Amino acid sequence: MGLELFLDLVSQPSRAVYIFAKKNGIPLELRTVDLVKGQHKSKEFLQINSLGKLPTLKDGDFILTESSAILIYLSCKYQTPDHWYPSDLQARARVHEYLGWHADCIRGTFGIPLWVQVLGPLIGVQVPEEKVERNRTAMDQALQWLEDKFLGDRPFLAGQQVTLADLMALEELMQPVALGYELFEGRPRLAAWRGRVEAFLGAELCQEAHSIILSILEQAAKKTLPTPSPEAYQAMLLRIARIP
Amino acid sequence: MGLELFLDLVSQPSRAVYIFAKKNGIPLELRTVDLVKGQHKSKEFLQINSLGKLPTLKDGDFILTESSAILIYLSCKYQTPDHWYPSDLQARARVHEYLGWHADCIRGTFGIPLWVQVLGPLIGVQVPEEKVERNRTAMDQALQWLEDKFLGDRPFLAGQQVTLADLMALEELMQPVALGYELFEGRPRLAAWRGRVEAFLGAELCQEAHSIILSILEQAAKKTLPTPSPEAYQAMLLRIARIP
Ligand SMILES: N[C@@H](CCC(=O)N[C@@H](CS)C(=O)NCC(=O)O)C(=O)O
Ligand SMILES: N[C@@H](CCC(=O)N[C@@H](CS)C(=O)NCC(=O)O)C(=O)O
Repeated sequence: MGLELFLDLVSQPSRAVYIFAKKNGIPLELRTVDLVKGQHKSKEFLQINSLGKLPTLKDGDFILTESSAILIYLSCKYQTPDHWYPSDLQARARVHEYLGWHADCIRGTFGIPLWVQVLGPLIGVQVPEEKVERNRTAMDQALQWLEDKFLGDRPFLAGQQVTLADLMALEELMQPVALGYELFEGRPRLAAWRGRVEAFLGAELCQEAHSIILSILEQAAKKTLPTPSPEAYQAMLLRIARIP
Repeated sequence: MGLELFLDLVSQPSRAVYIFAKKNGIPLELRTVDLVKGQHKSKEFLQINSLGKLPTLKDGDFILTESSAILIYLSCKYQTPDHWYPSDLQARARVHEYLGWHADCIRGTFGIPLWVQVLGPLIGVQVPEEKVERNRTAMDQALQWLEDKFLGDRPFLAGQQVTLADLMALEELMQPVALGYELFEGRPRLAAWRGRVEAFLGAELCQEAHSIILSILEQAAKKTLPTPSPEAYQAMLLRIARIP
């Protein structure tokens, strides 16, 4: 089986998967890949995943990418609790729906702050104020939608109990926070849903799942951060180039 | 049951779903919503889907959005052929993985041309060349990935037979084409994959699923296009504002 999971705990979709696996207690070989360094671009890694993206899971000689795909697969193969990924048609539909919306309106919008504050200047590139602002108004714009649409009255985005949907959302949301953005400030619903999940995941897990990222802003200050490889240097420029 | 599907055949995720339902022959009440007009923003529609996005399906009093979520749900509830959404763990994982990647690298990048050429100017807004270019190089950049990563040797992105993965990709791909972008030009693998799918879907269905969009560029020239409502006008501004 081997079952290895290549990931960097800085990447949020990496934490989401790492957390699910850990909490459900699934044997996994944690394969660290310094993203900031450019290891996911190493010839060796590309031999594992041509896309050079994290996280990617290798079960046997079957390599799979995409936290969602991974998360689901994992959940299935290991028959983890159903509340996680309900077999109920209506219930699972609600999960998928959020994941879809998540990829459209959450992923890629809530990761920008790290670029603006860390990765961006790491290679000398400074993000234009316009986008920096445009980004944040975009964020809360989406935080609200998330709040009264998915969260609404219920306790979770996908329904009545913690679900993959939550693990993704919060992990993705925690990034800006780790940079000093308190998106929960004036959103009791959010704060409460967050506090809820954190509650269900246990301080220990979360306390370690995060660690890396809440420290990063510092290694940034103190220049502990590694110099990106040219292959990562290029990927970085691309991503920054697409921040609207 | 009622089972109604609100959609505009201009939106690609709308076609994808409309096609699947049609091809699998699933009773559905086609509920047209002039996107360009701004009907998906009509107080009435919002009573149906707060997000004001298309397509959305209403089965009973259970309203669900997101083509993927929809597609899957539909496929399940109506026990349509398995090749579509394989129950095989490894096989379904491959689907999900593409859908994930699709939402990241396909959706939102291949729809831009219509904005640049149609919707943009429709409201007086002209898209900057930079982005117009940046966009296309981004497109083929992704078309390639798609080509040698998902399509690779095999006949389909998700595996050996047509799958939701394909229905999404091609429907999303067809847009730029409909505007005059032949993304299949120097990509036999693609063209061939396309030709294959088109083959499996039957000229009739596809000939009607498209119609609307291949004519649009003209109603644009001839000014047949409706004046967007201010609620659509604002939506449009936002989207255009996020074209990097
Ligand atoms: N949709 C994928 C996206 C993965 C992704 O983009 N990961 C980042 C780390 S935060 C990465 O590997 N970036 C480098 C690259 O893709 O070139 C998922 O959520 O699993
Ligand atoms: N991720 C969703 C996106 C749906 C979407 O953005 N649809 C467009 C039509 S092409 C729309 O409704 N735009 C108006 C808006 O969202 O304000 C899906 O693919 O189902």
